[PDB]
Amino acid sequence: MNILLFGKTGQVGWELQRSLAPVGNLIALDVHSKEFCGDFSNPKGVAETVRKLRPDVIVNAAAHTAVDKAESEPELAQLLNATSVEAIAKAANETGAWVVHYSTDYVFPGTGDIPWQETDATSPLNVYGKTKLAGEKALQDNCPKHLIFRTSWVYAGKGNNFAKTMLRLAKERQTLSVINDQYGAPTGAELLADCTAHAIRVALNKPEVAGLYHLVAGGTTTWHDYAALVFDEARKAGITLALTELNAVPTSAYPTPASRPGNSRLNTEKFQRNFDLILPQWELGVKRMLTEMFTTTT
Amino acid sequence: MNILLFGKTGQVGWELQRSLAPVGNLIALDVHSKEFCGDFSNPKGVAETVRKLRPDVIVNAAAHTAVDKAESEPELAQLLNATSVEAIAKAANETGAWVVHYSTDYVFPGTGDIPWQETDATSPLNVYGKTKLAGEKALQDNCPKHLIFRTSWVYAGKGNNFAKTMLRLAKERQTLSVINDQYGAPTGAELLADCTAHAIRVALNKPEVAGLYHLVAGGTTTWHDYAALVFDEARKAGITLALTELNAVPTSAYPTPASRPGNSRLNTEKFQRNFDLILPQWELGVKRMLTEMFTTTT
Ligand SMILES: NC(=O)C1=CN([C@@H]2O[C@H](COP(=O)(O)OP(=O)(O)OC[C@H]3O[C@@H](n4cnc5c(N)ncnc54)[C@H](O)[C@@H]3O)[C@@H](O)[C@H]2O)C=CC1
Ligand SMILES: NC(=O)C1=CN([C@@H]2O[C@H](COP(=O)(O)OP(=O)(O)OC[C@H]3O[C@@H](n4cnc5c(N)ncnc54)[C@H](O)[C@@H]3O)[C@@H](O)[C@H]2O)C=CC1
Ligand SMILES: [Mg+2]
Repeated sequence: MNILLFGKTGQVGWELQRSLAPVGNLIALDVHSKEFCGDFSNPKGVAETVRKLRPDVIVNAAAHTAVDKAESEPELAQLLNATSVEAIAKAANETGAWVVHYSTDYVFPGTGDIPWQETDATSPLNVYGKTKLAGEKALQDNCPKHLIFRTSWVYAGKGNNFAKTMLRLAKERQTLSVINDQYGAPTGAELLADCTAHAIRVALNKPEVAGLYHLVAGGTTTWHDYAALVFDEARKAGITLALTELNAVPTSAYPTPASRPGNSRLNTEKFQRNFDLILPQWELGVKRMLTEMFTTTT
Repeated sequence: MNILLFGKTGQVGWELQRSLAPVGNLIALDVHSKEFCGDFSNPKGVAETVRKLRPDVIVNAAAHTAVDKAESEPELAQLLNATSVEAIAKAANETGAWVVHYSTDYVFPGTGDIPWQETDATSPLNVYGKTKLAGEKALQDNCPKHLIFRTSWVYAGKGNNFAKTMLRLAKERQTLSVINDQYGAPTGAELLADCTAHAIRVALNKPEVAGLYHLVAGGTTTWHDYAALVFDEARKAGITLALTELNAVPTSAYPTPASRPGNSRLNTEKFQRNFDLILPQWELGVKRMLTEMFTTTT
């Protein structure tokens, strides 16, 4: 069967290019796709594309993902995180195609301790969350063969990521400051991509799995504890670090235009039992990307 | 369920560490595994390990893979490519576990033009092939819940590979010589790993899929044409190359201790229809590993 992937160059998209390749005949698009429209600024054009190809499955990894900039341009975000999602949803539903789509925990507020469930009420704390909410609701109302994967703290080894930015700091600096009161599970693009591939093959066989899912690596940590592991990992690999002092700091002390939740924890029991898949502890995925970065035959 | 992977540090193994992680609880071993035996020099010890854990699925990516050295030490190869495969097979069969195992086209002779099929007769041209034959036959006779994936020209982006070795040459040299009369499909460790993960999930549900499979990327090329693509890819990415002259050369003109087949072509229709998976053209996988190597955020 035919699979159409939008957002092929993103973190998750680049991993989907790999994961979806054996599952069906993959057509991978992004914004610059010359010979096919992959620019979510043209909701009608991504519809046309979806009519032009007729896919059995659409995997959407494109989005407006700069949360802070979104506050300054809620319009463009709306277009990318909702308008084009509806346009692709309705078109998907013209042909009975499945639509796979990623969302975010920014759809919930904040209240430490408890992991959010799919049955929990939503009240988006910032713009990103809002437009993405509009996006999943739109998918929900226009295209019943869907899989929405709500995720959080996504990283990949290709391209910039938290680990790397922190490592640049740790090379160039002696003391460093990082949030220790935001809680979640760093989730690999590898894990996302692979789970998607399997979930597609179930859904084709069991249409009842359609719906909304929480999808993250297991466990929970904070940015400061995440950074500590990265530091330690790098010390263990022989990366010399200028860094001598690592201090934990509250969220508030340093500005971000759009608010971040203190509680990005997500319960993923729904996904685990509906797909019979395992979601490994967050550390595995991070240590693996760190090794790949450190043992770079080159 | 529990998955046990031997050969976790190899090309295919490193990709299996990722691909198998959502499929079940993964225990990943290699030779140096301190707290568990993963050294195929101790066939009884890998048996013990397999009894110590009781897996539902065993994925074996460990092997003696230095074909030329094998001619000088057919004994050690036998141990790694057959003896330990039988020991793990018989133990697998004590508990009804599935055994997944990789083999090679070196199991066939040579006769250009036609792709080898699973129903074709085998006559191994070198030691590697022989011990690996002993390995699959042993698996075949001792453990009926098996999946043998015969593959060829395997590469990964981590660690040394043909692309890289060639690129080192192309940086340091002006003229280069490479075989143009050996035919096959370079097959990515990514493709291998992902197909394995899916094939496991079918086999658990449809035990009749058990058996021997040809598994390679589609198409066919030669080392010289493969190297040309790598050169071109790198020229397209801005890698400056000293290389000015690229000459095709026959196999014979330059020595290898163990013989290489002129015909590594493999027909993979069996795998495609039994698993309902797609096997993409070899170029995709190579261009992707090249991009990852070239766009190395670092
Ligand atoms: N990155 C994160 O922390 C998280 C991401 N997610 C979701 O996961 C999904 C993937 O995220 P990433 O891979 O991190 O995103 P990314 O930022 O790496 O990738 C963004 C993708 O959107 C594409 N894009 C940008 N503008 C576009 C336009 N005008 N038209 C079409 N495509 C355009 C980019 O080209 C790229 O392929 C998105 O749904 C995202 O909202 C969810 C939770 C957190
Ligand atoms: N590499 C290739 O061109 C091809 C490989 N294959 C098969 O694919 C499989 C994987 O190949 P690669 O990932 O390329 O292999 P590799 O050479 O990258 O990995 C070899 C693996 O065997 C392990 N190993 C070596 N000695 C061991 C010992 N004494 N005990 C336990 N493990 C030991 C290594 O530690 C490593 O994990 C093997 O079955 C191989 O024969 C098949 C066709 C071609
Ligand atoms: Mg990778």
